[PDB]
Amino acid sequence: QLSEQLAELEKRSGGRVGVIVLDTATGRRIAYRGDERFPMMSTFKALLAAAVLARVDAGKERLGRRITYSKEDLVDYSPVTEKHVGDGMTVAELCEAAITLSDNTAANLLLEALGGPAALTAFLRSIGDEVTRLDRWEPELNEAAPGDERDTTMPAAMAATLRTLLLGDALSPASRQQLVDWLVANKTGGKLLRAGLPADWRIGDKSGAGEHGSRNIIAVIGPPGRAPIIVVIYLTESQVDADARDAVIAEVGRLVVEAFHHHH
Repeated sequence: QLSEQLAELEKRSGGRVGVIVLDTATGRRIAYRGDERFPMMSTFKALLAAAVLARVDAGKERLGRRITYSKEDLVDYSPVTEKHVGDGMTVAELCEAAITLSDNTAANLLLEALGGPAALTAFLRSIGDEVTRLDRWEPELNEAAPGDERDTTMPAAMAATLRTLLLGDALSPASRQQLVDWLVANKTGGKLLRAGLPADWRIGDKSGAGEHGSRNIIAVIGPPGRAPIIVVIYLTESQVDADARDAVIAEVGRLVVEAFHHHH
């Protein structure tokens, strides 16, 4: 059955696997290690953009505000921000770069505007997420040390938080649509879930990678004629190489989505 398939993939990986598939209309789920902690890595950028939009909703932030910065602020993996030292970038451009190209300096600039990792965590508490925590900046938050609860979530919490943000009322309708639009425009990690879906299925997603053999993805998927589903998949402490880790996430995603929809 499914749990046996996942345990076998987990043992082939040498690591820990966590998954939630959640029906946003019914709350029905497939869960595997749903109550354990895993590192968020770049999937936190989805929550960061949500927090920014919530500040916009409240009149405390402006998507057109231009932020300036220097070459000395750039960290690893900053493909967009490294091009705009001279002219700056708007909050919206930074949100877009952070989600769609996983730009790390863009995430750090938005985190700074919010007030830091503690301010993002306080936002998540404010919307009912008691578990998820951000402690560090990019790229240190990708360390994924075993047993380290910094910068982690639980799959069940991430999925429920995404349900609240994308289909609840924590954000205005306009901010909700903007957040979906950025996730739909994501350009990295397409091997992990998008490659496996029919072309008429809608998907917004954000992937992450880290040390200690870690890889993950979060997604909102709209099947035709169906309520959207939230998929969150984690792998950490894995012992296989980067390509095998991608393949593990992809096969988990194939199995769990099929199992969820073949609920007959």
